[PDB]
Amino acid sequence: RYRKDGFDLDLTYVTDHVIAMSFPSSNPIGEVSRFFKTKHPDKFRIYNLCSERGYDETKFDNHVYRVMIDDHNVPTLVDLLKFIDDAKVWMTSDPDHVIAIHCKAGKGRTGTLVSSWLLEDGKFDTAKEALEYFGSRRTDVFQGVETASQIRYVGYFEKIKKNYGGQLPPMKKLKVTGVTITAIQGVGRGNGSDLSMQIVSERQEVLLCKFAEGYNCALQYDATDDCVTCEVKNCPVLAGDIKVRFMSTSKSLPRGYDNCPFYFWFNTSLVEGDHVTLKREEIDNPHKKKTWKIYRDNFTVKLTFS
Repeated sequence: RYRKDGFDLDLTYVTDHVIAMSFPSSNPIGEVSRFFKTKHPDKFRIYNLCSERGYDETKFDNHVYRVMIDDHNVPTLVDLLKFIDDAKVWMTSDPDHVIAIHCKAGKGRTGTLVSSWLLEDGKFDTAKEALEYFGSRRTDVFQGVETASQIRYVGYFEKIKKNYGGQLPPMKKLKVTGVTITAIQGVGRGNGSDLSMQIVSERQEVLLCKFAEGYNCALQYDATDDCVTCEVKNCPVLAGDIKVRFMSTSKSLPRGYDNCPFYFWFNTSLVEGDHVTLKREEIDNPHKKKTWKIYRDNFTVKLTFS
């Protein structure tokens, strides 16, 4: 909460030249507008991260760069890298240039980008430390952002800079052929029969599996091992950023974010070998401690690929 000089904004200097803030709305817009004309005349660039809301960009002299991000989701890796390219040019061409980033609460989407920016600028060596740092300033890696996928996408940026020269890795395309869920008991009906899995690529559903009925799958429940294994059929070739959503017909599995019990993003080119396994803290929704009597410590989701 910034107070000085007549302004009263939800607005924070993450560094002297990096600002995190809330939605400039109608923080009232004319005041956010006044603040920048007053404190940073001609030296600001605003990044609106909301896929869902825009505003009068003219209150900021039309220096607003848009990144379309869903609430509780992530930018495309491409948009993330474009953002970093754009912020870098602007930051490095004038010592007085300042960037300000927001969507709604200046929390999860916002932390995904400033944390990446902090890595690009060399303040931190690792995603975890940039994340903990934005956490300090805007309330632990989960102070930094809201979701595990948001954490993975900062990890993705780190790995791009360290292993791939600051550019996108070689292209890999996948098909999902299997899904495996451990510690199934207590999750829904506890045997996988209430679940279905949706694969989303470029905002389109690209495959739906329904476990009990064998809709694009075959379900196998093993109670000895407290797990379910599902053969996945008819997966189209996947490429880029993929979101995998699990839904449930069951009354006692709550929906967390994104209107489903649990979900996750990954990028097909950053997958290693034949599979990706996610621990509980690495899945979106089970990562929240209020759900740990449902998703126990050995709850995992594995996708198998070919």
